[PDB]
Amino acid sequence: PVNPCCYYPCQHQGICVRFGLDRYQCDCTRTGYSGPNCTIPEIWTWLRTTLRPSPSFIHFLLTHGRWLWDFVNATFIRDTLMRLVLTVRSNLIPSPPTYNIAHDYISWESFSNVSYYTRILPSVPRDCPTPMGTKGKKQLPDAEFLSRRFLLRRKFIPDPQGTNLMFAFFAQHFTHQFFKTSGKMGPGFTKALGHGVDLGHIYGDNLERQYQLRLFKDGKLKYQMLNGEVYPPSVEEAPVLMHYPRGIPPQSQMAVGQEVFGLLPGLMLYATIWLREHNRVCDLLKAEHPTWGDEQLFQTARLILIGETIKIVIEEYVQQLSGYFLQLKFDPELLFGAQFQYRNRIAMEFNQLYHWHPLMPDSFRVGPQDYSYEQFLFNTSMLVDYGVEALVDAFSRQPAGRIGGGRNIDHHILHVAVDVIKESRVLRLQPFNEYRKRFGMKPYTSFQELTGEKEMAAELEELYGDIDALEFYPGLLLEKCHPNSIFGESMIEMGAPFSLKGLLGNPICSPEYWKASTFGGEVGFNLVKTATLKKLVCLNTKTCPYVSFHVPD
Amino acid sequence: PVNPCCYYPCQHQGICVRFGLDRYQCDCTRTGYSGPNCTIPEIWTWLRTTLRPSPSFIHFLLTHGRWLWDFVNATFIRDTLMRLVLTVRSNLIPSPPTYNIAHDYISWESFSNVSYYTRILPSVPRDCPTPMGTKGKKQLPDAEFLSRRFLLRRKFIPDPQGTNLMFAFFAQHFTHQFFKTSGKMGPGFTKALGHGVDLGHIYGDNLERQYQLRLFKDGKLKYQMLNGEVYPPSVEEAPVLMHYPRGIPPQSQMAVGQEVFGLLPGLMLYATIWLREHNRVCDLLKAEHPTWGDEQLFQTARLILIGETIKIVIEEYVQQLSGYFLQLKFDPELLFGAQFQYRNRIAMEFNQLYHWHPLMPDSFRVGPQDYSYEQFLFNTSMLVDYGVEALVDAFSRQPAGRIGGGRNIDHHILHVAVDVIKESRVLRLQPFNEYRKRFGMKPYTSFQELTGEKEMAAELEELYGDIDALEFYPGLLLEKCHPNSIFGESMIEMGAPFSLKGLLGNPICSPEYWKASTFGGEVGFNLVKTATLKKLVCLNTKTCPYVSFHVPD
Ligand SMILES: *[C@@H]1O[C@H](CO)[C@@H](O[C@@H]2O[C@H](CO)[C@@H](O[C@@H]3O[C@H](CO[C@@H]4O[C@H](CO)[C@@H](O)[C@H](O[C@H]5O[C@H](CO)[C@@H](O)[C@H](O)[C@@H]5O)[C@@H]4O)[C@@H](O)[C@H](O)[C@@H]3O)[C@H](O)[C@H]2NC(C)=O)[C@H](O)[C@H]1NC(C)=O
Ligand SMILES: *[C@@H]1O[C@H](CO)[C@@H](O[C@@H]2O[C@H](CO)[C@@H](O[C@@H]3O[C@H](CO[C@@H]4O[C@H](CO)[C@@H](O)[C@H](O[C@H]5O[C@H](CO)[C@@H](O)[C@H](O)[C@@H]5O)[C@@H]4O)[C@@H](O)[C@H](O)[C@@H]3O)[C@H](O)[C@H]2NC(C)=O)[C@H](O)[C@H]1NC(C)=O
Ligand code: COH
Ligand code: COH
Ligand SMILES: *[C@@H]1O[C@H](CO)[C@@H](O[C@@H]2O[C@H](CO)[C@@H](O)[C@H](O)[C@H]2NC(C)=O)[C@H](O)[C@H]1NC(C)=O
Ligand SMILES: *[C@@H]1O[C@H](CO)[C@@H](O[C@@H]2O[C@H](CO)[C@@H](O)[C@H](O)[C@H]2NC(C)=O)[C@H](O)[C@H]1NC(C)=O
Ligand SMILES: *[C@@H]1O[C@H](CO)[C@@H](O[C@H]2O[C@H](CO)[C@@H](O)[C@H](O)[C@H]2NC(C)=O)[C@H](O)[C@H]1NC(C)=O
Ligand SMILES: *[C@@H]1O[C@H](CO)[C@@H](O[C@H]2O[C@H](CO)[C@@H](O)[C@H](O)[C@H]2NC(C)=O)[C@H](O)[C@H]1NC(C)=O
Ligand SMILES: CCCCC/C=C\C/C=C\CCCCCCCC(=O)O
Ligand SMILES: CCCCC/C=C\C/C=C\CCCCCCCC(=O)O
Ligand SMILES: CCCCCCCCO[C@@H]1O[C@H](CO)[C@@H](O)[C@H](O)[C@H]1O
Ligand SMILES: CCCCCCCCO[C@@H]1O[C@H](CO)[C@@H](O)[C@H](O)[C@H]1O
Ligand SMILES: CCCCCCCCO[C@@H]1O[C@H](CO)[C@@H](O)[C@H](O)[C@H]1O
Ligand SMILES: CCCCCCCCO[C@@H]1O[C@H](CO)[C@@H](O)[C@H](O)[C@H]1O
Ligand SMILES: OC[C@H]1O[C@@H](O)[C@H](O)[C@@H](O)[C@@H]1O
Ligand SMILES: OC[C@H]1O[C@@H](O)[C@H](O)[C@@H](O)[C@@H]1O
Repeated sequence: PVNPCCYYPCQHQGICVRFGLDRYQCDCTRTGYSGPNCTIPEIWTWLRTTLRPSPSFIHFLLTHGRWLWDFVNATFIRDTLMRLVLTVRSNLIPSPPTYNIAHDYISWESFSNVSYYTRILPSVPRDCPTPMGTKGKKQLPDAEFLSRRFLLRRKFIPDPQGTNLMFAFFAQHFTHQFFKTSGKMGPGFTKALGHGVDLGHIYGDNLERQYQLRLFKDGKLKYQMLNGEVYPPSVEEAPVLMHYPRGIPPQSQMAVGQEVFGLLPGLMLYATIWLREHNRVCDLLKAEHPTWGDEQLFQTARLILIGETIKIVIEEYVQQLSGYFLQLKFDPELLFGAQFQYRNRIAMEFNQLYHWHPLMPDSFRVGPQDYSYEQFLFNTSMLVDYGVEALVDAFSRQPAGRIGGGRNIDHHILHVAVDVIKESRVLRLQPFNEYRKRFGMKPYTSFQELTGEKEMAAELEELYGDIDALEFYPGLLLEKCHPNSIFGESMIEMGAPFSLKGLLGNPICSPEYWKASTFGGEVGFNLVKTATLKKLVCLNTKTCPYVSFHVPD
Repeated sequence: PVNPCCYYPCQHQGICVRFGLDRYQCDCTRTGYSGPNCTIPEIWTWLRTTLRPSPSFIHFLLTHGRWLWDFVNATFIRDTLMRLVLTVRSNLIPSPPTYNIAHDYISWESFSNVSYYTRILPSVPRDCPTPMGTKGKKQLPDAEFLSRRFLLRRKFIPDPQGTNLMFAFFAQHFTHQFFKTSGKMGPGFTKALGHGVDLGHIYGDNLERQYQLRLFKDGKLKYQMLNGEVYPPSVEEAPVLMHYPRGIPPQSQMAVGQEVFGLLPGLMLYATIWLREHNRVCDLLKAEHPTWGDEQLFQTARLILIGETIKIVIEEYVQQLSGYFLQLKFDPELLFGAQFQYRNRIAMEFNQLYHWHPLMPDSFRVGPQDYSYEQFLFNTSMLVDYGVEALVDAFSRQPAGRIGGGRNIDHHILHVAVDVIKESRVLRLQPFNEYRKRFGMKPYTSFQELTGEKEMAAELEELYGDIDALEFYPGLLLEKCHPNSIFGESMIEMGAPFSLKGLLGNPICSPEYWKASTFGGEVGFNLVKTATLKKLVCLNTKTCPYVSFHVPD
């Protein structure tokens, strides 16, 4: 007897539950609807859903009124929107968290075992007809094929939005503090507990590793002068795990906090920048608090980075991405009047979704030189040869690639893409259209509609046989982008919620923590309140190069 | 130069912070006050603090209007108060949590290292003149002396409030799921992570131990028929740690979830009762969901106990304790309109405070027999010899001891008391009066005032030299009780906040979780909504004995 929940009869976030041998029931509790499948709108929901404009429309206003916006920007109407932006977006992420790779239901285990990534939608029942549930073919497209055929870059397509490489890496770096899938435990698990912006990719993810990195003096971190400039320490001083290739594990084999940060200069660059910051903070703190110990100078300075980070990530990172005229803003107080849980738990869908590998170029331009992946990957001196000033200047100038539209992932890393598709299936993530709903959108009625064109569209149907069958990662990357956008609708509408629920759900953002005493002094609080990419750099370098999340000119 | 924060210059929860070599500053942020030490009430605080009646007064109304209360009880005015009761009481507990045994400031470490118990007030600076800070003698009273002289029971003083032993144990049992100080790590640390009502004293506190206890079939737990009645399994089947004395580790050496539950029949009794429940729940669930696996039948049934527990603990446990005419009530929805964090973290002060050892009798009456501690402690067959029905009936009839008033802890366990006093000092908990403030009360101006009498009072002063110097545990137990109360003012006013913040801050209490689907079915939800002590027993026994949290007649 077919598992009814295989059809996903419940609507609007109604919980599907098997009763007896062949029946089911939806728990439409607090879903705003009632009825067998949560299909009958309560008096207000009805009002709500009739007056609610399309997401497509909002993205429009947000990206057009270049006069009305400068006005809105200069007035309170700004925080109003920001506050609105937040609350509404974050309301879509269950918290306390729901299910994981092991439980398609609420459980104490799911709640407390920080190891499991968490999922938004349950998984595709292990007993459903098709791999996606009801519709599709008894076999999903060969992921190796799908990759090359639709995600493989032909000619490099740059981000119309002007994004650069200085951004591309910051992105990669930044995301690796919460995305750390444990190979040992397998997909659906993570080493990066904490699940947020704890910078456990600087201070490592365990107390020891931290201690191995901590110079237990002046709250500072270990480091080593090369060329007269500051850099991270090598394992010989910072005796901690890494993944540098078997070759020269002594010198140039720097310790950082994120195991894999030796594998690319980009990551290491930032690693250096932050470390040089932390210690910089300590120098400031210690002058304000001579009577202070080490443990303090450390923890306090930490929080000052968990702040600075959350600030730049919002008023600069997401700003660029958005393409909004509305000037996003980070002010924890905007939620002090709302019902918000200051707690996060990274999800698998969020993980998948953030696989923006196509941002990567073809080669890497550094002034006149032009390193190829071979010269770049695992290189180990570019950083010290060239220098932060110079390297940053070089990334802040080379365009990054459009993330959506399809076919723009360089071939070298195209393997990642395939794995995600393979992993997803292991994870048993519901179909693209299913996630469209859960994130307040309408399911696409055809590939022709999904993709703005007709070619891929037609061929994809030939493959999945039914648009519903379509999968998560592929749909996201193969969806048509908003005009001149770095990517399409589904990315923003599924990303921002995960993205903000996580940014603001950081304890330091709570009323309890958001005090100038938590950053010991007013000086600390300001560093947080006035952080900038331009300052995260030029305040830790000899000279001030060009740095931004977008190309100049 | 004396560490200024040694005087506790900041008021109303203002954070004290050292600046330079000899100065300090208070962070009166969101404290309702402003000024050098948070001593100048904002316009409303002033209104608030002038119109706010004394706690002594409230306890009065709550304990007198036996007509107006039956009326309030029969109307909505009930939930209004309940909601009021909650929110206000819970607002006094910082969340996300603040400090721990290692940090007297906010830190990422403090936030995430679930191992550290957390503290409400920072600790007494390791560089202050007196052990308590400013006032007192360079040496605290000899804890062994203090014990015998003021906490040692002379003549057994029963709880005027009518409390019985059926309650005394439930209490002990129940509290040991969140109070588990790790001897290895020392004071200020805990094995019981989760920090709440997760029943990790039934299902143990680690996945393995759980699995060793789990009968991986029908979601049920292992057990063994003795006399035809159900009991927990012995290590031989449930190969898990315990602490039964080196003697007969095979039979009668039952596994439970809480290492130390073999050490007293009382604890084991309850252990049996709950287990017999869980499996009982499973039987109900499995009939409603034949198509269900084991992992589910398990987790679901669990939550149904995390519910039932939180229900009884509130509408019966705290009810008895309170002595209120207001009929306390458990309905998670009452907070769905408030700003509440569904997260808890047990504190050291809460731990200390809950050391209600004087509830314990002199001997233990069981029908005509009358076991003494020697026959009772570590006994190992009383339970199976006598039986749940009978044993419960026997506890529900023997009075428990008044908790406050001083001098009423039986001699056998009087050692615990001394340790707490010794531990506290290791912990460096601020003075009694200091905690009085933090919990919205006025500091006592004399021992004569603390204690309703004159004898102890006079002698205690001779000891501490200054009422301020007075300590936490002693003050709590030596404070005069409200007339006919089981204990005094400070206990309720410091306990309820910790107690409720914890009860309601349970994830299952959130809007997200509080659905009938989380307890799979309506049947589950009702078991939670209608749990009773009388039912936790008589629905898992052959006959229905006398059971209540208070003596009959
Ligand atoms: C978060 O959640 C993950 C799980 O999803 C946790 O990691 C996993 O943890 C489990 C259990 O700790 C582990 O178990 C695997 O299952 C094997 C099966 O074990 C056998 O079958 C039962 C189960 O107990 C027993 O009856 C068997 O008999 C044994 O009984 C004796 C009693 O002392 C044993 O001493 C003797 O060995 C005997 O055989 C037997 O145990 C288990 O044996 C095997 O070790 C295996 O590991 C998973 O492998 C863990 N790993 C993962 C990623 O799944 C993780 O710990 C959780 N995080 C936290 C912090 O809680
Ligand atoms: C919650 O918080 C508690 C701490 O409050 C955690 O438990 C404690 O964890 C610490 C660190 O893991 C542990 O450390 C103790 O300190 C000893 C000092 O170590 C030496 O001094 C420094 C510190 O790293 C090093 O420079 C020394 O040199 C070493 O460097 C080599 C590098 O590989 C080493 O291999 C070699 O040994 C060399 O000596 C040296 O390490 C430490 O050595 C000792 O082991 C000791 O344990 C505490 O003891 C832990 N226990 C407690 C209760 O305090 C707990 O883990 C946290 N919980 C979680 C989950 O995070
Ligand atoms: C938007 C962020 C971002 C960027 C710019 C990026 C850029 C690059 C890059 C360019 C120099 C290379 C060679 C790689 C190479 C890899 N990446 Co990423 N990755 C990124 C986010 C991720 C994530 C997320 C994972 C999955 C594992 C995890 O961390 O949980 C990942 C995994 C991988 C893996 C392991 C297998 C797999 O999961 O498919 C390889 C190899 N990569 N990555
Ligand atoms: C109100 C609950 C309660 C009760 C009724 C109770 C009843 C009894 C009892 C009567 C039969 C005996 C013989 C003991 C004996 C002990 N108890 Co308690 N204890 C209780 C709550 C605690 C707590 C809390 C601790 C501290 C350790 C922990 O669990 O964190 C404790 C600790 C102890 C210790 C270890 C040393 C110490 O911390 O002082 C002994 C021995 N006991 N206890
Ligand atoms: C790693 O990067 C360095 C640059 O820091 C590479 O060396 C440069 O190579 C180019 C041509 O490939 C020369 O024209 C530059 O003069 C070199 N820089 C210097 C002074 O060394 C190096 O080849 C890279 N190694 C790898 C792994 O390919
Ligand atoms: C443990 O408890 C049992 C009761 O279950 C004790 O045995 C009883 O002892 C009394 C007198 O002490 C006798 O009058 C009862 O008849 C006994 N019950 C039976 C039938 O065994 C036993 O003595 C206790 N053991 C310890 C540790 O003292
Ligand atoms: C609720 O969801 C079910 C599940 O798809 C809907 O479908 C069932 O009933 C339909 C009405 O005739 C049939 O077309 C389907 O065969 C049948 N399928 C299943 C899985 O039971 C049901 O109609 C929905 N009800 C509402 C209110 O739309
Ligand atoms: C704020 O707290 C300090 C700390 O006790 C108060 O005391 C300081 O100033 C007093 C005023 O003369 C002196 O009596 C104390 O010697 C001095 N002690 C310290 C620790 O500095 C201070 O007066 C308080 N201010 C207010 C507004 O009451
Ligand atoms: C969990 C830590 C933070 C993780 C997220 C960080 C960056 C996320 C990347 C992209 C987010 C969505 C992109 C579009 C933003 C739209 C903003 C809005 O319209 O609201
Ligand atoms: C953390 C899990 C729950 C821990 C607490 C359980 C029981 C606590 C014991 C006593 C609490 C305070 C006693 C007085 C109650 C007054 C109620 C009120 O006036 O508000
Ligand atoms: C026009 C923008 C007004 C201020 C922000 C309103 C909320 C924006 O945020 C998001 O907008 C999406 C539409 O694109 C909706 O689908 C989301 O539910 C909503 O949270
Ligand atoms: C500010 C102008 C646009 C506002 C309308 C955004 C659409 C409302 O957003 C909806 O809010 C519900 C909250 O009850 C969520 O449960 C829904 O999933 C979400 O789509
Ligand atoms: C008279 C009771 C009215 C309904 C409950 C009001 C809040 C009760 O709760 C508590 O009462 C104490 C007084 O004893 C106060 O000190 C606490 O701050 C308050 O939270
Ligand atoms: C319902 C009748 C009694 C209500 C008055 C209770 C006294 C108010 O309670 C106060 O509330 C503050 C919230 O801003 C807390 O910070 C204080 O610590 C607390 O004592
Ligand atoms: O994208 C769909 C369209 O929705 C409409 O509401 C807007 O006016 C258009 O600007 C937008 O392109
Ligand atoms: O306890 C102090 C006293 O406070 C007064 O407000 C009440 O009317 C008394 O009943 C109470 O005993």
